[PDB]
Formats: sequence, structure tokens, C-alpha cells
Amino acid sequence: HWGYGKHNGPEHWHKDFPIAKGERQSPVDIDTHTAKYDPSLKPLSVSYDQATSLRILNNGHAFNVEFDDSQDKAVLKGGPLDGTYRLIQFHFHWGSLDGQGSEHTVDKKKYAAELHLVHWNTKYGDFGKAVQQPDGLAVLGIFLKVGSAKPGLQKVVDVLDSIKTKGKSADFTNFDPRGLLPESLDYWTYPGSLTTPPLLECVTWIVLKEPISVSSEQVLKFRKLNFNGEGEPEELMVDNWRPAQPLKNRQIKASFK
Ligand SMILES: O=C(O)Cc1cccc([N+](=O)[O-])c1
Ligand SMILES: [Zn+2]
Repeated sequence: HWGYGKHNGPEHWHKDFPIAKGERQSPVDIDTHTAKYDPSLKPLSVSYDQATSLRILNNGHAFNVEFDDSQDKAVLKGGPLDGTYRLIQFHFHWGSLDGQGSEHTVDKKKYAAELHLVHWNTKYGDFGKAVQQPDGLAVLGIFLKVGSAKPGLQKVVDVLDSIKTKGKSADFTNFDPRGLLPESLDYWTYPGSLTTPPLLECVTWIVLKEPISVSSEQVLKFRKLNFNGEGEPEELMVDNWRPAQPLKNRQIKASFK
């Protein structure tokens, strides 16, 4: 099955998921000089005061912080979006070293990591139906750089030892994702895809300009996770990022001057 190795990594995904070579794949390089300011874009509205995290999961590709999405409790609206998108999970992508890890790039710059907060459009009723629609998901992407620790991340880091290997989960209640957000909500937006199989072209991407800072110690704990299951040969969970894909016939829009 797909993964991030030599034999099963991004460069192979098209054989099982031919949409990998589609017209609206993600991530992309954001060329800041050609992304045009769009005065018609709105401020993003991130409303996470009632978010209810439940659990953290090592799915063998990353770890997922999961939310109860059975009511409108944590929603993303505004920005480029029409309607209301409910938070279902967040996860990260990261590198073996601080010089790579992000999926999106900014003028070819790679960040150490990228956080994806995934939301589904309530007009389609459930996540599985939303991913079948071109406006089904809104993913908020946030870059991570290594410097100061992010106090709001530490709860996540400290639970990772309990989900070392693929298929492990653990209770993870009361975690507040507001602690992961940067000060500014300035963003770039473009139409794209999931960045893991099945690579469905269902996402409005909203990539924040301002990275968050995490400490080296924090990211080092991400790199102690395993892609393998309990008791199998250890292969560290690192470099679980898809590289930038062709922009094709897309425009990247900026919310800011
Ligand atoms: O399980 C998966 O890898 C598919 C999936 C599910 C939810 C979000 C995703 N994304 O690219 O942001 C991808
Ligand atoms: Zn992702």
C-alpha cells in the first residue's frame, strides 16, 4: 500500500490513484510575486471556542487529533468560502531535518512542518459525501518553523509516546486548537486536493502566511513516531510530505496587500 518510501512514495501514487496527475493536485509552490491580492476575499472566521477533541490516532502516515463533528461546534467560514465547514481532524507533515517537511512551499522555501486543519462543508451532511464534491473540504494549512516552543502544542507532543506505532490511539479530550494558530489570519487560497490518497480534488486550500514557531525538542518528538506497527522493524515516521505539484490552470489569491 502507499506510503512515503522509495518503493511506495509519492512518485508511485498515480498507479493506484490516477487522479495524482490531475488538474487540481496539492500541495503547490506559492509564488508570492504572482499571487494576486484579491480585495473581494473576506477575513477568515475561525470559530473554535467549542471544539471538542476526542482522541489522537497514529494511522501509519501521520497522527490525527480528532474532533466530535456531530454538531456545529468548531467551524471555519468566510475567507474564500461560501457556507460553513466543520472541523473533523488535524494532523501534520514533517521532515527528517528542519530544512524540509512542509507540503506547500513559499517561493520554493520548505518549512520544517505543516499543520492541516481539515473541515467539511456542512451542506453535504458527512465527510464521506463531502469529499466527492469540488467544494467539499476546506483545509487550513499552517507552516511550522523551529525556534521558540509553542506552548499550545505541548499536550500533543507529550501524548505521542503512547501512540508510537501504526494503529495505536489514545483518549485526547479537551485539547484547544486555538493554541496552534498564529497571530495573523492573512492567507493564500487556491483550489486543490487531498495530499494523501485518495487525492480527491475536493479542497479549498487556505494557507496562512505567518508560520508558528515550535521548538526543536517538540519536532524531535514527532520524529520518534513510527510508520510501522507494534513490534515490526522500526522505520521512523519522518518525511511524510508530498512534494509540490504542477499548478496547471490555477490562480493563487492573497487575502492581503
Ligand atoms: O486518510 C487519508 O489520508 C485521506 C484524507 C483524509 C482527510 C484529510 C486528508 N487531507 O489531505 O487533508 C486526507
Ligand atoms: Zn495533510
